[PDB]
Amino acid sequence: LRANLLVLLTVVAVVAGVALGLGVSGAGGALALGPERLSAFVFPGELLLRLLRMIILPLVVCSLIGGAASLDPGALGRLGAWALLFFLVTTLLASALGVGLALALQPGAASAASKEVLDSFLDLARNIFPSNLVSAAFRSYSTTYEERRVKVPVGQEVEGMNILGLVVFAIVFGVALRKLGPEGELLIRFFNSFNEATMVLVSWIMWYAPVGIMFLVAGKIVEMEDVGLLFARLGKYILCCLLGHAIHGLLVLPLIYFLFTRKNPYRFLWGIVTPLATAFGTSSSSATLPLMMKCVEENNGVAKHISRFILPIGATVNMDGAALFQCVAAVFIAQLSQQSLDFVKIITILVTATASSVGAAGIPAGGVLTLAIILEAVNLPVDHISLILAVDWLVDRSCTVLNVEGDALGAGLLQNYVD
Ligand SMILES: NC(=O)CC[C@H](N)C(=O)O
Ligand code: NA
Ligand code: NA
Ligand code: NA
Repeated sequence: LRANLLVLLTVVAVVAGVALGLGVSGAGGALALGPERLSAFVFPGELLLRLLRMIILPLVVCSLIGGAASLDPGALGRLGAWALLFFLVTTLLASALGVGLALALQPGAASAASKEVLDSFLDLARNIFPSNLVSAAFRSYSTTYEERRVKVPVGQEVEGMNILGLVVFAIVFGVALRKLGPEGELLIRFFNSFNEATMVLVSWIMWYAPVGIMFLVAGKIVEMEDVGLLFARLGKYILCCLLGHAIHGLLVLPLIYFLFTRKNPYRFLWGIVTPLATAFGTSSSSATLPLMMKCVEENNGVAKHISRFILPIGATVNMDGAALFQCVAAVFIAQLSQQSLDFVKIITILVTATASSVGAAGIPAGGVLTLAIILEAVNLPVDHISLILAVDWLVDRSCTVLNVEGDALGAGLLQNYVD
């Protein structure tokens, strides 16, 4: 089977990427290569990110317009409501698991060591309703601060695709096409044909993923040297985050899939091995979304309309890894500052992490910007975030795997709901 060969190549790519990275790091390291050779060494991994990011805009817009126009607005609303409930519950479970493991293992035992909450949510609302569709294709609204000793929040569009705004518009535009009737049928055919043509490009970029993944993980563990020192002071915090992702991604999420759909959940996860490893390599849910939608449609039996609707929405809203990581970091920082957390402080940590996970941009290093929001809500020192940045390169990659895995299993869950 061609799917099995792709999975075998992807598995070898991750193994070879780790082996190549340690070998390069061990033998000469980044210093021996130098900037002239380091840029070329990681370039094949960068090429995969560029190819994946180039097709996000045509895939997200056309799939959601076609997906929303292929269902009755009442049926689409029910499917969306069920998807949001699954996203909220799983994010809550990830948040609860992260706090529970952090309280149990206590990573902050040996204490050997931004944007406001309102402005963050106002930026989310501004990004949900973009002021320009063309600008939203490569820019997002962000809020900065100016001294006028009172901080005045001034806003302007920064580089970075506004996927959430494009997701919202495409769904609304798709509903408008459905309500148009016969006159909007031509546009439904156009976006479906455009979506199908883009999927042909995905199948070609799909075969380059093992080559890109190998050089993407090899370059990361080469440029991030002194790993042993990192695993010596934050080894327990990394364990809490990675074990929480493993427990939620291999025990909790598969069990939820098994309970509703009485099918093997790890057979579903085997079909999406390539996007999961791509998510690990790229550390972005947006770039691996093209491959996830490719595997979910063909490798698994998920319907075309379900996959093309739930996955683009989940790639921006459903982030189980971000919520678990933020909850562990919030408790870890609290333990470092010797702050005791009672039931009320735990509850607001769960709620704030769930809300902040929805606002996370789904981009590399994009989950630590919302970590400060949780800290101020629960009143913990923010200076300890610098520790999180040291190991974020590894934790974020684990988050991305969990961020997209819930989206795929959610598509499988909602597949049986329609059936
Ligand atoms: N830590 C996080 O989950 C941030 C988002 C993550 N990089 C993703 O794209 O899924
Ligand atoms: Na979730
Ligand atoms: Na996601
Ligand atoms: Na998000």
